This record gives sequence, C-alpha cells and structure tokens, in this order.
Amino acid sequence: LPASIFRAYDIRGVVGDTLTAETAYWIGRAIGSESLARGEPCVAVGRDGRLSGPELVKQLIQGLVDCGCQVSDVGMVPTPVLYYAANVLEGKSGVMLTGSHNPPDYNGFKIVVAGETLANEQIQALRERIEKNDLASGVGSVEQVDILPRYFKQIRDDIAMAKPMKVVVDCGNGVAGVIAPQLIEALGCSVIPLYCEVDGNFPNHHPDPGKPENLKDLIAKVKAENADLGLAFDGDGDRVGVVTNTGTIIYPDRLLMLFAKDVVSRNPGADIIFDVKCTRRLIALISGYGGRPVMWKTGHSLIKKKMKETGALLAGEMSGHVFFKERWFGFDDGIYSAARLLEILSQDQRDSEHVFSAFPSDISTPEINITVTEDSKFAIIEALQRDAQWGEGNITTLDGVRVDYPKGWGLVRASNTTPVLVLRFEADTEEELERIKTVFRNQLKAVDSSLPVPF
Ligand SMILES: O=P(O)(O)OC[C@H]1O[C@H](O)[C@@H](O)[C@@H](O)[C@@H]1O
Ligand SMILES: [Zn+2]
Repeated sequence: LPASIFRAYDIRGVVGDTLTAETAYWIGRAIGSESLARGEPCVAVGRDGRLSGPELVKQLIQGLVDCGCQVSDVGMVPTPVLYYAANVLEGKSGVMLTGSHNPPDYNGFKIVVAGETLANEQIQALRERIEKNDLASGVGSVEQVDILPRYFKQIRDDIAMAKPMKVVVDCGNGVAGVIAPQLIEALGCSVIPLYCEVDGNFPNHHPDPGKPENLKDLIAKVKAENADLGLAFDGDGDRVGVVTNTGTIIYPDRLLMLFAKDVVSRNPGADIIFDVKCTRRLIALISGYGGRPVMWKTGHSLIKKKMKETGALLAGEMSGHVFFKERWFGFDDGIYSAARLLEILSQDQRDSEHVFSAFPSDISTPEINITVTEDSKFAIIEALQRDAQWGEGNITTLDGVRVDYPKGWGLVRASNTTPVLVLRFEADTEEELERIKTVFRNQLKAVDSSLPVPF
C-alpha cells in the first residue's frame, strides 16, 4: 500500500491509482485489529454517495469481519450520521468511507476507534500493522442498521424554531440530499432544493462550500426567491456554508460567534475551541460572554481530540466544520449545525443579514496558498519557529506560526491535505494588513529567498 494515502487527519487516495479494492480490504483489517486491541469488537460502517462507494465498502466490511468484528452496516449516509451511529449503537468504533469535498474519483476513510478519532501516528500505525502482519483473525458478522430515521428524530425532537423560515439548500449532489432538505422542512421551514439529487459525478459544481464560486448558484437563488437564508453542504455533510437573505457569505469563524453566544449563555465558563485560521474577534467575543477561548490546530480529528481533552462544549474551524457537544455528541456535523443556526435565527425578529452584521468585522484575506513540496513544508515551518523575528506581538506556534498584534494578526502553517503553506491575515485597516503581510513576506524570504510570496 502507498504511504501517501495515510494522512494526518484521515486516509485519502484516488481510486484506480493510490486506492484500490485490495487496499480497502487491508485497511479494514488494520482498523478491526486496532479496535479489538482497544477492547471494541463492534464497528459501524458508512459510505457517502461516491461512485466508488459500493466497491470499496464491501472490502472495508470484509476486512473488519475477517478480524472477528461485529459490523453494523448503515449503508449510504452523511459522515456525521456515521459518527452518530458510533455514539448510539453498541460499539464506539466507526469507519466512514468518504473522499469528502474532493473530485469524483477520490475516496478514503475517516476513522473512530473506541470513541477516539484517529490522527497522525495512529493513522500511520494502521499502515504499519499491515506491513508487519500485526492483524487479528476471526469470523465476524454484519448486521444492517437503518440509522437515518433515528438521527432525524433525535435532531427534530430537540430543535425548537419559533417562526417559519424559507431556506435554499444546496447539496452539491453530495450525500446531504438524503436528509438535509427533509429535516429542515420538518423543523418548520420551506426548502428550495439546489442539486440535492445524490450523484457522485458531481455534474454541477463540486460540493465544496469553502470556495465562493461554489456558492454563486445559492446566492442567486436566495435573491430570486426572497429566501431568509441559504445553506450549502460539502460532499459528505460535515461542513456547512451560510449566506444571508441579501447574499452575504458568512464565514465559519463569524458563524461561530453566533453559536458561542448561544452555548455560553446556558453554560457559564464553557470552553470554546477554534482553529488558528479564525478571527481574533472570536477570541474577545467568547471571553466577553464569560467563556474560555481555546485556540487549536486545524484538522477535524485534532479538534475532536482537543474537545475531549478540554471538555469544550463547542468547536469550529475556518473550513466550516462545526462541532457541538452541548445538546449533542461533539462531532462535526453540518446538518445539525444548520439546524442549530435555524433555531437561533428563528427566535430573532431581524433578518439573517442584520443578525450577523451586528458583530464586529475586520478586513481579512481569503486563505492564501503557496505550493512548496511535501517533504519540505514542515521544515519551512520549523525554520520559521527557530529563526524568525515577528516584532512585538503574541506568538503562537501550536500550528505553524501565528502572531497576534494590537490591530491584527497573521498566520503561516503547513497544510496536512496538500503540499502547501497556508496563510491568513486580518487587520482593522488596510495599512495594518499591509504591515503584517510585509512582516510575513520578509520572514519567509529570510528562510528561503526563492520562496514565492503571492500576497
Ligand atoms: O489546512 P489543511 O490542513 O489543508 O486542512 C483544512 C481542512 O481540510 C479538510 O477539509 C478537513 O480535514 C478540515 O478539518 C480542515 O479544516
Ligand atoms: Zn466534509
């Protein structure tokens, strides 16, 4: 098996190339062996709506059963529905076969063993088990479980909308269309569907709400139908993107402000996690409401671990993964998050544009990406962490280097999904944004004067 598919947060490859049916079998065998080693024979399995789903899921399931595992096959479901299954069924282990927001031929595995989402050395440990033949052998079993209705009811029974809303829902032809439009209607909304037929060819736009290009159809429909809100889901339903009644894109760090207010109001002193890419305004906002702001590393699996370590009631990433523990289970779930957003907005007499515009705003950049190499990206960060001078500011090195200045901040870190450096800048003036950019530009050039600086 190729080493490149074993990534920091999960497993991901290209079907036909780096991820075959046989690889899926052996990955199943490794996960089943690790689950058993943690005392957990029961493993839930789900898949998204990708073309390669049926082929690879059978092999994944067989690998697990060949360890002696008891598999609960939940069929085709959103990622969070698989996480849900691993919280409410007998077993605390689960595997989701998904390639997330990537092009059609990509697939992969997001893995929970005995309650914990695997990352880093734990993901490599699976690859290492296969190489070593450190694998369990036994005769397992498979039971079909129809879990979607239970999930649907769980959310419906706990969300209380105070008024009706009209909402455009763009599924991007991903697996969210199996439930999101139906659930949102059941909450007391009317839903205008966009690309909600599940189709793994992704013939309209990629289900990647983090790019504004993939929200253009949603924004136009919101305006044309005079809708109260627009929602877009990524391919496997663990990410959500939001647009207001006037078409304004609400970035996830700003969504989190609304959610942090909600959660902290019922839970004084609650820990609230956000990643290094999120606005500093969120930090002040959480503290002002009496919560404890906890900045952490990018990556769904890393955020979920940090939530267990801190007891945080809510987490969010700039990528749109939002993780409710309060009233919920602590996993990232775009569908549940949409429902929580609708609950809050429905209790407000103002429109969604005005609810979000009331929070402070700064001037910010879109995520910047510089392509380096897979085998040099971490070394560039290490050199910055060793050598760099940032001027006066609060320096955080938990993920790359983030520096928080009086009037703004900057970040440079290595991506764990691509061979790139990722940067973000925010400040309260254009002048300050340029000052911080110049600091980072000069520090990168000090490490490697040939490095591109396309900001
Ligand atoms: O910045 P990175 O490391 O490339 O990851 C960015 C995003 O990738 C995926 O969408 C997920 O794993 C998210 O959890 C993460 O926020
Ligand atoms: Zn996703």
